[PDB]
Amino acid sequence: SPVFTNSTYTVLVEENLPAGTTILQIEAKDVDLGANVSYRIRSPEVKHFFALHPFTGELSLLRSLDYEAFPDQEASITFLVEAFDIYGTMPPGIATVTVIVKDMNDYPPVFSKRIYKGMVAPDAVKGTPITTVYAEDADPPGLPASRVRYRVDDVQFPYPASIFEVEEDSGRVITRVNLNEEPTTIFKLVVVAFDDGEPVMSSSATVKILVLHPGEIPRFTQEEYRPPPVSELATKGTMVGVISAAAINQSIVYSIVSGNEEDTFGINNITGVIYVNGPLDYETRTSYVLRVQADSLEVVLANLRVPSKSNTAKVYIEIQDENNHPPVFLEHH
Ligand SMILES: [Ca+2]
Ligand SMILES: [Ca+2]
Ligand SMILES: [Ca+2]
Ligand SMILES: [Cl-]
Repeated sequence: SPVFTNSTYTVLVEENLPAGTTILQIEAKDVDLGANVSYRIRSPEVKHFFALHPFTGELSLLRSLDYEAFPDQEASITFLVEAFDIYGTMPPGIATVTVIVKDMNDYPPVFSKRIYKGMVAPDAVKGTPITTVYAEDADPPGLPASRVRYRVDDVQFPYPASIFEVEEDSGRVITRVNLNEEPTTIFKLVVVAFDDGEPVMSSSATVKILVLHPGEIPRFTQEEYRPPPVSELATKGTMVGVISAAAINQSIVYSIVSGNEEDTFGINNITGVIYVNGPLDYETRTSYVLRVQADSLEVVLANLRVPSKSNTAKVYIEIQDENNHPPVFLEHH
């Protein structure tokens, strides 16, 4: 009847170690034979978690542990192990094992988007705001393991990382230095959100940054254009109204971006004059709302559109009924 070197074992085991990890070695001695002692787990309900090598006495995980999967306060498993002499003589030696599961950081921070966009001026001074990134951490709140911090990464795109920075706590992305870059360029800046858990986990996203002078994005003369009624009878080419913007050093190109799916209207993209393009019918349709936009030649020639507050407007077009002659009185009901 072997006797265990210790009559109880306690061991602390990190959650999320992989299947196979040896976590404890036990030992009993046969005082007579001094050899060939063998071991066995006696509490059959824990063969769900562990295996015990019959000759080495090494205990290992059959599956990784999960701290959060246990009832509150109960993240520990206690059980009996037994040791026999070579013959398997009855009663064996018996000891207690207690495996306590240590809580660990489970999740990385996750960004609200895979790709953020922003803009910056070619000559922007150090500290110009560009955009904010944001990540959340699924781990227990208020702990170092769910505390988010941001930084840039220079492994894949080192240059952007040298002209842009992100504030460690707020996730505001800003210019690191006074800029001197080419209008129309689009940088990819890689940002990383990391926590403060054991271990540390992180993920990353991309901020695409377009270089362009804010002043070279056109400003419409109005937010809402409300030209006079257009007659139901208007022939093709009749003028509806005219939109207009100014931009610094730029030719401007005008367009209709939505609301005109029937091609009932058209726009001269250079003059900004909106005209009747198809047939009109008051019974069929009495009013329209077009979304128009103004862009710089430079931006167009670069196959870009940049919709801002000021280079987008709505045009309200109201049709005039020409077949409206209600009678003097009607014997109605
Ligand atoms: Ca867990
Ligand atoms: Ca955990
Ligand atoms: Ca975390
Ligand atoms: Cl940074």
